[PDB]
Amino acid sequence: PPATPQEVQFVQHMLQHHAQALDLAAPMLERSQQRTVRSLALDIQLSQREQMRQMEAMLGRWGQPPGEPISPEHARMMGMASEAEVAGLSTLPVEQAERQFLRLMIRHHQGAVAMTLPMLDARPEVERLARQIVVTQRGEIRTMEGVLGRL
Ligand SMILES: [Cl-]
Repeated sequence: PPATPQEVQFVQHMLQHHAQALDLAAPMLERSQQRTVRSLALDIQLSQREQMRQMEAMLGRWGQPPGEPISPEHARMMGMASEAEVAGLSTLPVEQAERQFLRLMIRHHQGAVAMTLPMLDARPEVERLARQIVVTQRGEIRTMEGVLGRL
């Protein structure tokens, strides 16, 4: 049976949501001199990309396009960083940019969890993906909260 419109939209939106994690990590790898922050940024890039590859494959199998872009207001509700917030990671003094990176990525991951919980009650591969997203996001949030506390 084909993926439902809700399942298709969920994957389309999550693929774009995950992509932003890469935009947030890039300035840390460019600017931070903290091995702690750099290590964490790399790890999040790798975990988000693994899930993006799964989402891309799903959309390909379903013969569904990528979503239309998310609107700024709706991106904000999803916990995504605004245009300005992402730019701050490149323009703010580095120590402030590191803290902002963690705050933005935490809020980002909280939005991902909140988008995903309703999908736990779905087509098996979507349920599996949803569970993986929630587990991974929650692990990374806990690490980021620890790092933010130690900075
Ligand atoms: Cl990749």
